[PDB]
Amino acid sequence: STGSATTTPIDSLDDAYITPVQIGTPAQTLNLDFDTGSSDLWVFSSETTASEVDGQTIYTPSKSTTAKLLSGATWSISYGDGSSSSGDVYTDTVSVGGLTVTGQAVESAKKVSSSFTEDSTIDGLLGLAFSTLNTVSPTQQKTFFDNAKASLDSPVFTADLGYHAPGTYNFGFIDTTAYTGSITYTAVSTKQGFWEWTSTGYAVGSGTFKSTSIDGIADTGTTLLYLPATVVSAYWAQVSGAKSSSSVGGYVFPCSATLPSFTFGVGSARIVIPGDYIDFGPISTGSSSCFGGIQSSAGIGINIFGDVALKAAFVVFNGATTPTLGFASK
Ligand SMILES: c1cc(CNc2ccc3c(c2)OCCO3)ccn1
Ligand SMILES: Cc1cc(C(=O)Nc2ccncc2)c(C)o1
Ligand SMILES: CNCc1ccc(Oc2cccnc2)o1
Repeated sequence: STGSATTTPIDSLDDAYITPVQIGTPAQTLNLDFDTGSSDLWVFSSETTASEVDGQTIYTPSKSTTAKLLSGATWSISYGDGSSSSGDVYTDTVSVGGLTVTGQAVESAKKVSSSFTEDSTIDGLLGLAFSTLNTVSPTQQKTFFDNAKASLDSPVFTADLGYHAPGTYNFGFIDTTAYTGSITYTAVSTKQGFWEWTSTGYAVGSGTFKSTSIDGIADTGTTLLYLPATVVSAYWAQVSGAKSSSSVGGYVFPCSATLPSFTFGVGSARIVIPGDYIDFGPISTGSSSCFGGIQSSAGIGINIFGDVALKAAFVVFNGATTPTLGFASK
């Protein structure tokens, strides 16, 4: 089997991407944030505290003839940015782009933090990291990909995120029309539960490539590119007026600037992020200071190849017996 679904930016800055997902019988379609950095499929629901729902579409398990309470199971998750959610668990039929899993754990939110309530466009998350990170207790649950894998034509999914435009998540096949050149595959460590790999270096604009190993994770659920402070300083030093602002929480730059590109290495291959992908617009409405899309990972504890990086590439998440990651230009 295969599946193919379009993923769409939630706003004009590509702050996150939503993909329609069918849950239950008859189908209830919710727009979920596919997150290769976490491993829980959770949704706003008829159980979510009413004051914490503000425009989201909710899953109502009592209206699904295939929903079953997973008795005694609870979940609770906190993401790197301070947001969080928690609740109980159902199993139900879940379909993405024509690919169906029966008995998928659908984690129903009883509580969500304020930034989830504030994102009316995001009805929940669909985790695509390794199932060892799933938070369901006392019986840990598998991701949608993990459950689908044996039925797929090939044990893979691909992320093809757009810049200011829709893109695609495919399951079970590699669309050879969606990228240019060849796909370069690179080793993955699953020891922390992430799609963790080592980039071979970077360049800023037209500058010479610096060969240096940068461990990090491929994370579709993180907006920005978070890299070591040395790398980030070298980037922003090429932008007149750019500075790290403690009050804003990162590097800012004059909105009048045209930004240089940023290249990262994948083996001997190179992925080029155009400068415009690094512009996250005014720090507050009407400001002429703009927020940078490359930020320091110092204090995160891990480097994160988030949407800013991934949307410059066609990315293969290869879930073969030994997982690997593939990157192609597009
Ligand atoms: C990246 C972007 C966002 C939301 N967008 C956004 C845009 C500009 C900003 C911002 C946030 O926060 C800092 C000030 O400037 C949230 C998380 N990562
Ligand atoms: C500003 C913001 C970020 C998030 C958010 O969900 N973070 C996030 C970060 C990493 N992985 C998954 C999710 C929210 C609700 O608001
Ligand atoms: C959470 N409300 C503020 C807001 C609007 C857009 C964004 O940015 C997001 C949202 C979700 C995930 N990652 C980044 O934050």
